[PDB]
Amino acid sequence: KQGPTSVAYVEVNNNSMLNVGKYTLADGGGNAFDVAVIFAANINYDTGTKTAYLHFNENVQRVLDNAVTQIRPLQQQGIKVLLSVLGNHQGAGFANFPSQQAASAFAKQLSDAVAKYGLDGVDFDDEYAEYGNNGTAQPNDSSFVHLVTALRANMPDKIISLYNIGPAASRLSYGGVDVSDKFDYAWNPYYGTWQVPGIALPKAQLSPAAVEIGRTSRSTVADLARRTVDEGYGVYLTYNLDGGDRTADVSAFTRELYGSEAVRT
Amino acid sequence: KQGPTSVAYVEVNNNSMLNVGKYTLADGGGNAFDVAVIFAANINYDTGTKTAYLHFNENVQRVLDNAVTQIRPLQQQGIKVLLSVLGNHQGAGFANFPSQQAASAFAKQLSDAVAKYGLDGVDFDDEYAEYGNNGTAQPNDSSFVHLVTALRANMPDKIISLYNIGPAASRLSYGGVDVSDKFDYAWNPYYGTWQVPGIALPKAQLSPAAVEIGRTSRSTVADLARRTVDEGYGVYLTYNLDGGDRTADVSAFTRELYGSEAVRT
Repeated sequence: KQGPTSVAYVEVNNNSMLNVGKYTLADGGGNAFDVAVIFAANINYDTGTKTAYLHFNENVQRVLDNAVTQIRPLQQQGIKVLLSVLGNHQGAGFANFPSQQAASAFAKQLSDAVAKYGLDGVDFDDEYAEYGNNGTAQPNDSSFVHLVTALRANMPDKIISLYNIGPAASRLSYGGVDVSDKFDYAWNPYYGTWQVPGIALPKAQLSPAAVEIGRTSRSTVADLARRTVDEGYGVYLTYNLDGGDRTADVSAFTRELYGSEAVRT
Repeated sequence: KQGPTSVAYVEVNNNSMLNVGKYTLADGGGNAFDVAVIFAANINYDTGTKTAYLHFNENVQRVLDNAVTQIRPLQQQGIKVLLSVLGNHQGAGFANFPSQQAASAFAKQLSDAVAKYGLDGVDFDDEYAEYGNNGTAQPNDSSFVHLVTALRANMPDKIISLYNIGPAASRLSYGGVDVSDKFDYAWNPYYGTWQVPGIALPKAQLSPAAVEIGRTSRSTVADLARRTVDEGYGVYLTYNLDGGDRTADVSAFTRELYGSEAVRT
């Protein structure tokens, strides 16, 4: 198995994390997917105390509580498992924590969950935060820097990634500190398109291609996988693998990334 | 019961539409809520044929199929029931239909569902469409105008509303036709804030206030309800009523809108 790291996002409200493990390379026998992401936990906002807090809906909680059966098998098979976090429409986002302390306390919340559930990392998706809702503040220039810096420190050995989207994505440097090097991956959030993330990570850690399995055309899936290889990028983001027979969709990119079609079990 | 029309959005993936009916005015005995919205159906995109189509997840389908038990009781009690539609991250939105025909065919899809399930109208939420995803086109100036014009015609007697947000919201006039007068309501999409929609509807048809039940502070819920009355607006948007005991949250706005506290049954 030689080739770009492929990622699979799974919407746990509707599908099992286990499906990520059913796809292997017909030739290699290796995993078709290298990283699986639990989509997604939330950053809620308590209007009473004006504080953000981490929240798991019952579906996310359910998979976490069943790590032995929902996550362990993936990890034993070699697949890393991250927990994605996104701001709801409550007004709290990754770019509007009022201070290092506010930012640091939430970082601690993320670490304690990773440690507790034995996850391999955290993924940031500043997509629907809706800054200003419920009296929250608009983005500032230090919130994200404080957040990431604190998170990297709490867990120096785990993966921290981010979708290249939203306010937070463009606020990577505050004062004289740039947190770009603190991330392990960055991916294009626009499915079915090619868009090189503007963040300073080496090509091996970037995913300009993004596809939605079962939605984006197979021809487009294959062209973006080929383009990833041609241009020398080392990551290929995939989104929304469900429980149906997606073998053709998967093969569309494994042929290009690893010169092998895929097989479902 | 005299006062602004209050609206309740219910996320059917997690809660019953029926809860909207459990709240009545302690004094009046009238409904605490006048309009209930099923949140939400989707506008999907078929990349094979490059056409948008209406999609109901199993939860939305489940409530529609059970109209006799999930919707009828609300309507018999006097509550109107709308179906909200939103563009996924598939690339198809209300502002990017390639022609009157494309726009008209989807309008027909919405009408046939309203007619089939005996709904009282459609609500447009151009919030997460992600124009350009999967090869779709960016917004244009006629898509929405064609869409609404066609929809109003198919169902001249039903409610058509929209959240004041996204590309579509600002593309209300194409050529010499303005569709603002074709809408019955327009609401602020930003929870916990006051923001008068910029669309040309009379105050009686506008909701500058928007709150999320159980999230936005009760004091803010009460202040925005009072402000609605002070300034003479006739609608008050509420979002995400669940199955818990939200009596205090509800009363926070009924006291202001109708001079009565609410009661749950």
